[PDB]
Amino acid sequence: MDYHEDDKRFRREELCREAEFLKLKMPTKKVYHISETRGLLKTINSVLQKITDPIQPKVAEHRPQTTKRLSYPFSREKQHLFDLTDRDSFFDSKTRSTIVYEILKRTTCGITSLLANGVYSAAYPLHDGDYEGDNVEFNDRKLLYEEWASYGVFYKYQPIDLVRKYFGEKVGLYFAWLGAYTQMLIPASIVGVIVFLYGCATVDENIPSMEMCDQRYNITMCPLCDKTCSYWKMSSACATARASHLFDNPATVFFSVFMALWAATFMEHWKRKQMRLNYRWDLTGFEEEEEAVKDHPRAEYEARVLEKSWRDRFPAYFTNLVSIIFMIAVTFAIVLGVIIYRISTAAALAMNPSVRSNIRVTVTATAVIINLVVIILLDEVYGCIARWLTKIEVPKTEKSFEERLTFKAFLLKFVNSYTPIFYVAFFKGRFVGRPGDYVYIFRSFRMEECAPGGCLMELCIQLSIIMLGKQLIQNNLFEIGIPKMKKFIRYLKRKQRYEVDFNLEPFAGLTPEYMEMIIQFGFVTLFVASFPLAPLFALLNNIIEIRLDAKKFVTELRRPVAIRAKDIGIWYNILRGVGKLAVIINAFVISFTSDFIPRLVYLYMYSQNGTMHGFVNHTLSSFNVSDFQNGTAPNDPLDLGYEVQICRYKDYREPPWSEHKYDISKDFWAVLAARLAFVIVFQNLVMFMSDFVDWVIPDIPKDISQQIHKEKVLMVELFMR
Amino acid sequence: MDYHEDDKRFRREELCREAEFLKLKMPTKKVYHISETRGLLKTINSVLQKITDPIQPKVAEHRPQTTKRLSYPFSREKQHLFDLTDRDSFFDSKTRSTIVYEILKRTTCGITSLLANGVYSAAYPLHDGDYEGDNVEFNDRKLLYEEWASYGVFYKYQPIDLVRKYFGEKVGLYFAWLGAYTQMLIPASIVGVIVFLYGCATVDENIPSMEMCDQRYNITMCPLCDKTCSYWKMSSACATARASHLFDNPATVFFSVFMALWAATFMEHWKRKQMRLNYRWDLTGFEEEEEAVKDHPRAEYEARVLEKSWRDRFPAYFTNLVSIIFMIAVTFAIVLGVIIYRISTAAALAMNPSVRSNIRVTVTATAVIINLVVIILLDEVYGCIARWLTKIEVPKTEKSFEERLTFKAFLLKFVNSYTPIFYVAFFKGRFVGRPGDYVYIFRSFRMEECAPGGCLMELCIQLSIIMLGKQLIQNNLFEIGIPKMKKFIRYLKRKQRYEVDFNLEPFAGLTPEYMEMIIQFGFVTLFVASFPLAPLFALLNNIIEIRLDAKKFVTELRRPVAIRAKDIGIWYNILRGVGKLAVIINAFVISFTSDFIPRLVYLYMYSQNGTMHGFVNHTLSSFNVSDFQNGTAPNDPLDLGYEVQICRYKDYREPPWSEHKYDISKDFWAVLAARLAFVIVFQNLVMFMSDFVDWVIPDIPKDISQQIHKEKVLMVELFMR
Ligand SMILES: N#Cc1c(C(F)(F)F)cc(O)n2c1nc1ccccc12
Ligand SMILES: N#Cc1c(C(F)(F)F)cc(O)n2c1nc1ccccc12
Ligand SMILES: [Ca+2]
Ligand SMILES: [Ca+2]
Ligand SMILES: [Ca+2]
Ligand SMILES: [Ca+2]
Ligand SMILES: [Ca+2]
Ligand SMILES: [Ca+2]
Repeated sequence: MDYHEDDKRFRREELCREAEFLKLKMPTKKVYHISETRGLLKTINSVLQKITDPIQPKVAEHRPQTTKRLSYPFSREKQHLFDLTDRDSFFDSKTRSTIVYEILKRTTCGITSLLANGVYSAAYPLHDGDYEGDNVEFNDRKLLYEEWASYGVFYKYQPIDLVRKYFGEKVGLYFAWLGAYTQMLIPASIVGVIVFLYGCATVDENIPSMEMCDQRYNITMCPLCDKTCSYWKMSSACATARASHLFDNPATVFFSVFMALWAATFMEHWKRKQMRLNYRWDLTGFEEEEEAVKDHPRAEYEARVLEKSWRDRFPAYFTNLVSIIFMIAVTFAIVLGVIIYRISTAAALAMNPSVRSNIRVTVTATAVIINLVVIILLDEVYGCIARWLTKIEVPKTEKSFEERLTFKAFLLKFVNSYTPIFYVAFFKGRFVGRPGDYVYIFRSFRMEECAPGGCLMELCIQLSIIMLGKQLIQNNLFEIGIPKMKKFIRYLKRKQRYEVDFNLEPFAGLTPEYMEMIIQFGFVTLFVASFPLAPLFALLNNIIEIRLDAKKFVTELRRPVAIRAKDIGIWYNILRGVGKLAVIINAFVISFTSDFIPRLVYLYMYSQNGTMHGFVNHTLSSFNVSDFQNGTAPNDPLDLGYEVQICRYKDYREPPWSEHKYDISKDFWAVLAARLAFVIVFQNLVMFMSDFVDWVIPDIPKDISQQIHKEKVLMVELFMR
Repeated sequence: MDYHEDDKRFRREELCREAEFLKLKMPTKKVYHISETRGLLKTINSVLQKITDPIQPKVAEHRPQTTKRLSYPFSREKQHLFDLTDRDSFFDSKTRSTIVYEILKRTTCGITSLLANGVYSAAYPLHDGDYEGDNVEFNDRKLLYEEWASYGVFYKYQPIDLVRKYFGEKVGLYFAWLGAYTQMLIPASIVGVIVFLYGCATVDENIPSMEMCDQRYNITMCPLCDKTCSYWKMSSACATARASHLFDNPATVFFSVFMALWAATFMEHWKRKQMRLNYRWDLTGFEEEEEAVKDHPRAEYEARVLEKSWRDRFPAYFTNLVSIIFMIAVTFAIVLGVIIYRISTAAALAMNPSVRSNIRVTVTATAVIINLVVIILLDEVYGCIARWLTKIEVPKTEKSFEERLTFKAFLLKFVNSYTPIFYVAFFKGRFVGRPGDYVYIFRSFRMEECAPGGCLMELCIQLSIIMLGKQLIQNNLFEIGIPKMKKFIRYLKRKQRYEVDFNLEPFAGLTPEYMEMIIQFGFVTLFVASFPLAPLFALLNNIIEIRLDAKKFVTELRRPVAIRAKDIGIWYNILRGVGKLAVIINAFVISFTSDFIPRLVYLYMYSQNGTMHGFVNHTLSSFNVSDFQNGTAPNDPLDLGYEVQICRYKDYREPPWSEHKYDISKDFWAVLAARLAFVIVFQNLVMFMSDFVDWVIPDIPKDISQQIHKEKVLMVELFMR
């Protein structure tokens, strides 16, 4: 109701008696530090905490606690450790909670140790009040709800200063990074939409697509499966080629280069914005060299080692390596099983009406749904096992534990999210053989063939499904519904502020949010040469996500402790690494799965006339149907208006009427050399461009540096006077 | 003789009267700062300078001047700004000279401005005394001469602390970097010698070299020139192939990878050593943001702009770009002229005894000598023009001027030093055509053909000549003789210390020394896949160079002002960039000029038997001598024991008895694809390995950080007590 209580100790109301004694001595050991009050609740009982005014300077002066001073050159209050202040209430409640948390966790007895032991089942600060109500006291929580956490203010700049003041520099840094990411995604989305519009405009005049779509010509392709399917006409995939043209053209290559430059520019812009926010909030980077607080399990391990009698973690490290390798192998095996799923389901379904008319979408849709559900469960399981792996290695400090767990979880999430996309982009229909000599996995299954029109369309469909159904629909819906579902379950199985805050969901951390954003960034950067509009989908998802996260923080979760951070941490390194890998991934996508290199090679060496006419005939090689290997020919030749004597396919192999029939032709080697040369040139040039963009743009803006120098001069002048 | 004089103003003894007045007011404006004495010399007159004891704390306290304090935990005197001291003589004479230089250059009137105007023709501090003599006072100069500057102490560690104390942190940092470079080059030299020994041992069992050396077989090669030369037997270049085998093999590829890793490790080791030296000497990185001293020409330009009425340097920038492009074009044109030199000289010489028996060495030796002399003169001219280019742009501060001049000079020196080597390695005999269709430069000259045995041997010979005759013999001899020559010229056209120091050569700077070392590093790293023993030659040159530079500093040059530096500066960035480019250069050398890829391709696709037999026949293509283009056949067919009907050559072209005779074969495209794939794989893997080496090794050693933390704790404890 009405008080100034600064923290909330919560314990299970009642060996049971032995555990009760532990919580009777900790408050006694902090009686002279913090004055508490006991609340005899009705359900589980709860304990209040209060910090007195004199204790504030004693603990606020233990470490440098900058506070805004009186002088304000250029309307900027000076931040000084301890110069002069008054009114005995200038501390923000977040700062009071942070000081109280320092007092609790610095005790010898530690709040973390007893929380782990289970004597205390909860501990949190309180919100300033209710975010919604009738004529409420006009707290900062309601201000954030109305001004920042509403879905109707999705277009306006977020009050980042108020967010940092209420929740701390950590959540504030996360939201500032999210806003900068969305703002940078805006122009990239515009350019991608322009590229897509250019492709749509040019699709009608595309010579290869027109040649593929010509129904006057009769081009018969070999079957994509042994006996389930038969010969198909090249014109049957006219829509696929026209759709594909919108995703591979010179505009797409230009957009890939533009997105590499955009990633570099976004990195530089985030560096500058982070420096600006540090100058605005706090620039005291001096901290203990991991000597502030030590991990209690680490302390117990050290005590055990000393009682018995670094580098003793080797069995843990080997276990971590083995577990990670096993996880990656399991993910690859699940991908292989999904591959085997599509082959068996397609063959069985065709043997059965409407089922044989929708074999493509029915097999692909069910496979996609199965993969998405399986990898959701895999993400949960791998997060838990990464928790365990980081626990067993026993990091010395909490910061190292968070660092290593974040690295492991990001690696596992990267593998699970990008394995099927990498497979479809590179290795889907590449390792098969000629129609007379196929390759079978487990000598029972023909592995995989690209859909009529190439595997680029499949990659585009997969990317669209992943970034719309999963990242935009399923993920956000799960985020909204999981806290509500758990609250409803808890309910199934006036009021004081501490009680209502206790009913709120505990804060989990910024790791899942950063993980989602980094995965989306990887989607935007790694796969953009073959798929424009990825920045547009990311922009829409981020527009929803800013308000979703703000609402979750304001209304659902408990108030975090609001510890200090000046950097996003390992996430910047992860972003830089993903951006660096995006250059190689984009180069390989353009060279091997884009079909752009073969068109250039044909135009500049085999065109003769100098145009693109005859490219489809050039890329298609003839095969004699009589050379099928006794059980691979179509079970029922359709015989639409003829009998197939020679079926066409695209492998760059010499014709049956040659001495070296079905062997790799010179055109294959020339096109492969062109692909490799383009990969080399693209990678080197894009890396040089990114390095140039990094080098030209200064890390710290000159204005911030000059303002810092002027502030230091003024502060030293005041100090000596 | 005997005094404590701390600086030496020197002026031309006598508008002349107007200039004399300028030097009469500067000492008056510093009478209260520095007490001078006038020396009425006999030749040109000279002025002494002295700084009093009270002025030392006034100027030493203007900026943080750390001095070793009394406390010494772990035998380490504490470095503090101003805590307590005594004896009134604890300042080193180098520190006294630095303080005096600060006093002189901070005056408004500035010593730099009047030195530029010409009123003062010289200004320097004095050496502690004579480095050699009979029962001399045992100064630090003689200690450095005996202990560090002698050629007989080439094997011992240099007294880097004494060098830094006498000459300052700048020369000390240069010499520490040189010593670390030599120490790192030692193991690399050992591994390279081992690789060379492996090649020498294996050369007898090399199947391709044995096949080339077989005199039983009769393989006739097409002439390498139109009419000057005739058909030659493949066995005539047996020595060339055997010598080449020592420079291209799996050991050479392993050594290229090892040298990439070694460059990364050397960068990390230098970073750690630099941090250690900073901790030992000075860690006060706080300095003015280019606000300490402004360039006098920049001030004059700003005053002119303000009187008339950033980004006004655009005509200067355009001039700089045009001049740099013109310089690079001139260097490339000189390379082209050297190319045209060899063609014309070879043809003319053969038309003439002994001349026709030594056409190869005579043409190549004279061409190499001409190129070396021309590029020496080019280096001098380009250094002067880079001086002018940096002057015209008017850098705001001296540090920016030095930075930009160093960048321009390094770029020009890189171009001049590496243009011929790059040409010989990549573009020498690559752009010629088939024997029936050659390509002529200016339609008068057949451009260039690789010597019998490949262009790898020519590259190895060029590298050996460059790193032995030029970098080791010519460069060191010129360094030793130029100061002696100038001193002898000055002489042709008891004594006080200032006079003898005046006779000494003025200090030029560390830029030429760093430039030589960086060029040698580029030689060691960029071209090492095709040439082992490069680290060995670099190690020998550095062993000579350490003592040569020490002797030059101790005995020849005047004592530098000994300004402070904590980093080598732009040279670290240049080294990192050269190392990064070395990966790509090594990959291209291995793939295109090493002949390693074709051997693998033949062994794994065309070998059949699985061995290397028949590789030489595979790489050689037949040509019908009747297809010469009417003036390209040999003028005099030698007819040793037969008449040539078909001459062989290596171009991967189909034989005359085929329908597509002389066209590019499938083997050419396959080998090109293999080369490009190897380039991609090598570049990516080596970049990842270098990044891993950088990431694993911490930049600052933990010992230095913990010692700094302990020192800070002790200092704060003493400060509060
Ligand atoms: N989404 C999606 C997928 C699509 C398509 F985009 F067209 F719908 C096609 C496809 O072959 N695969 C997809 N996911 C896969 C996972 C493992 C193996 C193959 C996989
Ligand atoms: N040194 C050296 C050179 C050698 C060799 F090593 F064999 F001696 C061979 C060679 O063709 N060239 C050399 N320098 C060149 C500069 C420009 C053009 C060609 C050049
Ligand atoms: Ca989401
Ligand atoms: Ca989220
Ligand atoms: Ca930068
Ligand atoms: Ca030298
Ligand atoms: Ca030198
Ligand atoms: Ca490092």
